[PDB]
Order: sequence, then structure tokens, then C-alpha cells
Amino acid sequence: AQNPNCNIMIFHPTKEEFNDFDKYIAYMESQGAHRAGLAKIIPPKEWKARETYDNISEILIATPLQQVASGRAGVFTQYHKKKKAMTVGEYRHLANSKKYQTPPHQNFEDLERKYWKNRIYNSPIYGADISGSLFDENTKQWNLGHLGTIQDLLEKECGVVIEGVNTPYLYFGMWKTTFAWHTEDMDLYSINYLHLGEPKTWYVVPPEHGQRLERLARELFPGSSRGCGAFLRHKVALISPTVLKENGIPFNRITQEAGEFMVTFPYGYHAGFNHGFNCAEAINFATPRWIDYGKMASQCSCGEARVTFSMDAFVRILQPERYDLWKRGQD
Ligand SMILES: O=C(O)CNC(=O)C(=O)O
Ligand SMILES: [Mg+2]
Ligand code: NI
Ligand SMILES: [Zn+2]
Repeated sequence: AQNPNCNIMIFHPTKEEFNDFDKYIAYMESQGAHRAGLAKIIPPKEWKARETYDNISEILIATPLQQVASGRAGVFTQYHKKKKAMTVGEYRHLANSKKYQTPPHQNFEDLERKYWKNRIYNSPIYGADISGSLFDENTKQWNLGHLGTIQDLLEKECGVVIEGVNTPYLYFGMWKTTFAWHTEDMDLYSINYLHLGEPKTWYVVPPEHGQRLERLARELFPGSSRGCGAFLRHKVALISPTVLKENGIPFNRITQEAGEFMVTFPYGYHAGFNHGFNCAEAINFATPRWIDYGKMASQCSCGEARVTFSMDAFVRILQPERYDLWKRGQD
């Protein structure tokens, strides 16, 4: 078995290897990459997502989210308070302000320490889930706006034609902006490209050990657990590396820098934070190996997790028994 310790692997494809996305994902899995839940892909040096980022300031963040924390430093939840719209230029200025900017630090480890120590005492503002792309249409390789669609994958593998579309989303981050512990909708893959700015630190649990994280989360967030049998789908709970170590949960961590891709694999729980002003783009995708994960994916039926139009069809076709109750949650 390749990669038996489930380490995060880092890949450096050549420009030739960067042509066929599906084939490279399948290559990575042949080397065991999926066992970690997360992989880093450094693009060939010849490749670029677009020519410059000089003209992005007028993108609108229609609903910036203020991430308010509750709990203790290593075990907290966050709630997203909606704020008034602002441009990316306005947001970058805010991110760079004295109130929100990254503190002085020695290296990524010292900044990680400061994040876990101090995150709860601040409420950074996140521009998340903004439909759109920053890839130039002329970028032909690993262009997250030109991937094959999950609906087309399901059709190719299973023969069923379904409605729905699959488009990317932009994320504008600042210091301390946080992504809570989650897997993807329907335990899909994700791919995330850090277009610009400061790094993003990731933590991940190997898929084969995801239930260990779930069991800890039910112990640590006991009222949330009683309220919903898949409450990590709410994307609000954080647990620090120190806490994970204290409870024997297997995990790994890695820092993504501008110009790098990360891939999350089916049922790879992940969480993380941004080091400073940055912009990422991400999208879900599928492969043949995903299908069985999609069939087994948990679902939130309490009604909090409230998810896309396109997830309907996935549930309907892959989880017909759940369909009924899950759609009661979504209506
Ligand atoms: O970058 C973020 O805030 C969150 N991204 C992801 O969870 C991802 O790409 O799967
Ligand atoms: Mg603009
Ligand atoms: Ni994710
Ligand atoms: Zn729920």
C-alpha cells in the first residue's frame, strides 16, 4: 500500500504532465496521495493562472462575513455575521489596517502559535463563497473554470443525466480568517488555487480516520451533536492541533503559498486559516473513485447546512432513501 502513514504529499508536475488533469489526479492516487486527505501541487514554472492581478479591486464582496468565535482557544465555534458589501479594494485596505493586519512574527510556526493562542479574541472578516473565476480564459491547464463537471462524471460513470452546474468560487481572506472542520458536500474532492497574497495553513485528517474526528467532535460539541447527526456539515466547529494531539486524532498540517494548488480528497476532513490578505479560488470535482463516497456521505437534515441546487440531484440519485428527509431539511 502506498503512503501508509497518510502523509501529505507534494507534487511537481512538468508542463507535459500538467495537460491532462484527470490523468494526473489518478497518478497522484497511484502514489497514495489520497490517503492523507490533502495533497499540494506546485505548477510547472512555465505556467501562470493569469498575466497580472492588477485589476481585481473592483470585484464585489456582496456579503462579507465577520467570523465571531465562542468557546476556548483550542475548541470553539464560529458564527458568521453578515456585513455590508465592499469591493476587493476596500477589503484589502481593511485587511491591512492596524485592527486586522497580521502581527509581527518569526516564521510560519510562530504565526501558527499566535493564531491558536489568540484567534478567539478577534473577529476577522472573510469574503467567502463568491461565484466567479480569476483564471484567464486562455489558461488551458488546471483552469478551475474549465474542469469537467461533476454532473458529467456521474453521467459517464453511472449513465444518469441530471440537472445542475458546477462553478468555482472565490475566497478573499485576511489574518485569522478561518475555515472550520469539514468534508466537502457529498464528500467530493476539492481543488483550491491560492492566486495571490499571504499563505493559508491547512490541517487534515486522513479519510480512513475521519470517524475518529467525528467521535471527538460529538464529545466536544455535545449539544450540536444532539441537534444534528452531521453537524460538521454546518462548517462552524474548530479544534486545535494541540487538542487533536491530546485526544490521539491522526492529522497532518501544511502551509499553502501563493501560486500553489491543494487538492482535498473524498472524506478528508480539513480546517485552516489565512495568514493575511489573500485570494483563493476553489471548486469541487469528482472522479470514478468518488462515487462510492458520494453514496455514503452523511447529510445534515436539521436544516442548518442549506446547500446548492446541484447537490439535490446528487442526493436524489446516489442516496434515494435519504432524499425525502434531506429535502425536508432543504425546504
Ligand atoms: O479556502 C477556504 O476558505 C476553504 N477552502 C476549502 O475548504 C477547500 O478548498 O476545500
Ligand atoms: Mg476589478
Ligand atoms: Ni473544503
Ligand atoms: Zn444539521
